[PDB]
Amino acid sequence: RAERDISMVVSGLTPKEVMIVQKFAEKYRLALTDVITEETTHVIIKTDAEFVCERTLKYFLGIAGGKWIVSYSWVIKSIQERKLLSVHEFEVKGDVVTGSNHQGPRRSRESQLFEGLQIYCCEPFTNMPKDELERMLQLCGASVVKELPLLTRDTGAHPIVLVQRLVMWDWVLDSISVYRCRDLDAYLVQ
Repeated sequence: RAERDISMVVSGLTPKEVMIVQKFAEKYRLALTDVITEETTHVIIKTDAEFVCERTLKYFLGIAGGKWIVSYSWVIKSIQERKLLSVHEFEVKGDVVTGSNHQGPRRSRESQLFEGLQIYCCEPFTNMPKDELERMLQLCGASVVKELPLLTRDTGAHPIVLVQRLVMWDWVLDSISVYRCRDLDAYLVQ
């Protein structure tokens, strides 16, 4: 059961912690990039003691792609053991919103969402850029709607318009966080 060469990305880490991962990578010849590429296999992110992390773009992109989401602690502990530990016991269990009982990273990883849905991101967005939200959507199988009306581009699926038919974007984050297409009703603004 041998596979893929390890290429990591790092998330939610302070510059000092980033530097600690950079040297750790060199010591074990682990690839490490600044942005998530096609080769990315692991997203190393800061977690509390319960393997719960902060919601970041890479975390969502990580789950969307069924990647290994690993606690920075895997790095700190494999450094004090002198050996390259297995990532398994350090897999992120959830984020600050989900808590640790749903194990979304693992569910997404082992099972590998918006298949057959027509979704449009309405320009005004707070946290992340419209460009990356659409990237996330495509990764989860959504038919990303670039412009309204759909005209000949229409698949027949009643569009979902993500904001701030009309749905809060948190619907996307929550669905990815627990790797489950959530019920839209709770997120409709209109």
